[PDB]
Amino acid sequence: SVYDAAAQLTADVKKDLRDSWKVIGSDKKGNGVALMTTLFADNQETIGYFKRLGDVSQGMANDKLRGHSITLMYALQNFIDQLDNPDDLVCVVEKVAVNHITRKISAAEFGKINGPIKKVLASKNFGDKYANAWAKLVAVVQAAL
Amino acid sequence: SVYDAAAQLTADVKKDLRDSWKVIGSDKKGNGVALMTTLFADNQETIGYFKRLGDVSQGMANDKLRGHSITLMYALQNFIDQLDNPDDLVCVVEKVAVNHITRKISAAEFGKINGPIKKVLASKNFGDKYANAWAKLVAVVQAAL
Ligand code: HEM
Ligand code: HEM
Repeated sequence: SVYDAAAQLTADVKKDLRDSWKVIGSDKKGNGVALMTTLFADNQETIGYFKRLGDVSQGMANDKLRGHSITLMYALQNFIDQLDNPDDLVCVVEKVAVNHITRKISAAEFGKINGPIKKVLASKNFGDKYANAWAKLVAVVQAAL
Repeated sequence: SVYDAAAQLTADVKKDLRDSWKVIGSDKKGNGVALMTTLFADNQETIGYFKRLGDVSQGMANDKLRGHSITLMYALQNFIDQLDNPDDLVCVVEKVAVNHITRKISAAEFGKINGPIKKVLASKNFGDKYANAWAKLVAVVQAAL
């Protein structure tokens, strides 16, 4: 299942992920927090999963939130670095999914991160072409949930 | 406290962490697994915490262990990248600590990673000078458990 979703990561899709990531991933703190704040803004309900973070409206100034956002970017950094070896990409995606399964986060719920990503990509001038590429990466994780 | 431990990361200590990581962090999969396998060999008692990984003796062949080992290396990557800003290094360390606290991993238990790190370092021509620099870093996390 996860392997089949990985099959969707074609040569062109991978090229767009590595290219857009060369920019998005150059500022993990900034872009990471931008992602989380956009998620909470567009889907206020997802906040119910982050009670441990406290006052998330403080954004960047919130140490717990900032700490979480930076760590999230390194998960994506991990996935991007494993794009050329489906075997490693899968074992890594399944590792990440473990804790989200325990948190009772469905695939549909996880998919809500697509909007935030699309917006963050556009702030850097990356059109739908890149947005679709990333939706395919998120789909690999969703296949594991 | 974690804040006083982070202050222990002096100029030369940070330089030694960067120089050694430049080599170690080159092969995250290889060194990551060597690290986990050495831990299980020198401290069989810690194996009980990794029941989910299955037969840990399979090493590289065990997909779960490989997924875990790689991800671990990205956590170290994260720490290294935050050495410039103590504030960010702290929120990132406390973040990682959370799940370990939930697993009831004590500071003393966590410190057992120092042995494996020293060995991997030596296998790459990095002696006591660097092993101690990493022990300092590890202590930062120990101060948050
Ligand atoms: C691009 C997608 C995402 C990535 C790469 C990602 C990555 C991570 C990582 C690496 C962690 C830290 C390790 C762990 O505890 O599992 C984490 C924590 C967490 N994630 Fe995800 N995540 C993503 C999306 C989401 C979404 C959409 C939700 C829920 C709406 C979610 C909820 C959580 C929660 C509740 C935590 C714990 C936060 C805390 O209390 O510190 N994640 N995630
Ligand atoms: C360099 C030292 C270490 C670092 C940076 C580190 C980092 C991590 C990371 C990033 C994860 C994945 C995310 C999560 O589930 O929280 C993890 C999982 C875990 N860590 Fe640590 N860890 C280290 C040492 C240890 C030690 C010494 C133990 C045990 C004595 C330990 C026990 C665990 C366990 C049981 C898991 C869950 C594995 C699973 O079920 O997949 N860790 N660690």
